[PDB]
Amino acid sequence: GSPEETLVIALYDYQTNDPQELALRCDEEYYLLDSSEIHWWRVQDKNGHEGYAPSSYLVEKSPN
Repeated sequence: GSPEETLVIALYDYQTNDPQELALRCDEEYYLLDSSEIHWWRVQDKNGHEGYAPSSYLVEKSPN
């Protein structure tokens, strides 16, 4: 139970001002797309919104 794609949780409320970054909410989670990364982790909201998200300000939820 861990197909490349997974979910993440934003530790802190990180608000952005660009369509490249995705607005994050504390306690909220998102759909992880690019995890192999080295640069910026892509995330997608259940609302169809996507953007970059600091991997440092979140943690892998990993479904059991």
